[PDB]
Amino acid sequence: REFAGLVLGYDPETGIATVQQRNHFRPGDEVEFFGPEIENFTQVIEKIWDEDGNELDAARHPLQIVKFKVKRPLFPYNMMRK
Repeated sequence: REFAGLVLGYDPETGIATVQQRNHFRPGDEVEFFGPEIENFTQVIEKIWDEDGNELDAARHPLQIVKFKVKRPLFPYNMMRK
């Protein structure tokens, strides 16, 4: 179903994806990542942080930059569906 975020980047040192919100999502939500560079995989969202590295309870603000751990590398403009 819906487009929940656009991946902007991935930090291989920490395994943190930087995503820009497209629709509401929250910790515990199950998502799927896909894009030309990757094998798609499913992810449950754990802790989420804002652009300053402080925790967020939900990604409820359109176009907010949010950060969270992912189980595999991601590439710019990979998509996240909920």
